[PDB]
Amino acid sequence: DGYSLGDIAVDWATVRVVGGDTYSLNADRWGTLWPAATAIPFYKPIDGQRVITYFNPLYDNYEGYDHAVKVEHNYNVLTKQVEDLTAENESEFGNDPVWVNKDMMWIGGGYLNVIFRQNLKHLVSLVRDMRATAAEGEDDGYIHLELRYKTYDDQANGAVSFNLNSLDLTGKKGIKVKLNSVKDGETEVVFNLK
Amino acid sequence: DGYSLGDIAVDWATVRVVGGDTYSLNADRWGTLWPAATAIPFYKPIDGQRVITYFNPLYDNYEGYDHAVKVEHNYNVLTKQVEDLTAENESEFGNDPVWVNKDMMWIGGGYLNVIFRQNLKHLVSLVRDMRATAAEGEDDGYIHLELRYKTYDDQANGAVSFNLNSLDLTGKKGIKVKLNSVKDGETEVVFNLK
Repeated sequence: DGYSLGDIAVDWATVRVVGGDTYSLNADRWGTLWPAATAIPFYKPIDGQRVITYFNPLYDNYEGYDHAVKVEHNYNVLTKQVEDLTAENESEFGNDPVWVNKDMMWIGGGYLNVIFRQNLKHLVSLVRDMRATAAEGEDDGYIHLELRYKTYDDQANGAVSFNLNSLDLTGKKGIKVKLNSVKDGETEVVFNLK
Repeated sequence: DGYSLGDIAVDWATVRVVGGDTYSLNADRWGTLWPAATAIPFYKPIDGQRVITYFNPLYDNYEGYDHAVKVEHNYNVLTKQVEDLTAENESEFGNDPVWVNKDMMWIGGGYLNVIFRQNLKHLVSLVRDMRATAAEGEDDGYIHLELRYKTYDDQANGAVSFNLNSLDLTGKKGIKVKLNSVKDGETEVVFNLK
């Protein structure tokens, strides 16, 4: 391609472990990234860990990988599943009013990616009401999830990635995510799929 | 805050020119950024230019700015308005089937931000049908836009930012954006606002 050695790029990715301490990154937009070089040789990879990865792209189609790069930073992102909300845990997740305009939420690489302002004592969850009462998805064609934030002893920050591959999107128009906005109360966000 | 000199961060931002070659960045998530230092002293700022900015955060609440930082890179992003589609220009914008899963679109800092895979001979537009026939927004409460891509002499790449402040969101549920997907044909994307 047209790359320079000075150039930097970023993406969110999933770490794939090759052999002991050798790893590749499966990036949402850039695809698979082989670390031909690195500024962090003592980085300990965990299979399935989501990260924000900063890297200098070098080549394309390198030994079965979409790109070879020099990794500069791998900031670990909290990696979680969609959790079923039941009678047993209905009160466990909280619902603090937390969302502002500088928060950002999107679907990439099979995950719901969330960043509250910056990555630089709380519980953040993505839940699905499976209780007897919940017939909301029934009669609209969307999967209904809710993002829940909870504080302990008192301004939200951080980043999280929720694996969405536990859901069945067959005959579904998409996914809906309910947010508790600080100013606007409960609001909906609609993700049409395909 | 808890920053290191080794740390890097990224955001999308709007350049604000202070005096000749001195500038600040108005970042979608991080807020206003003062360049206390830089790795690009010969960078020529243009007021209103949108950029992807890479920077090392240093301080908070520095002289009226939300942060002081060292700027590392400012990759210029194509910056455009929402264009009214009329009888005069109906055929001017094209509609190539272009969208894939590795493309990404979101609203940040008053702009519709689009990146086709990577920033590393085409026309990309965000248009609004103002022709006599268009009564689609009438009777659903959303503003209806369409993202249009066009090639000349034959795989989409790049990044663009569309200013949305020309639109009136009063009594509106949000904005809808129509995409031409390669696999799925015309598809809708829904942005609920507030």
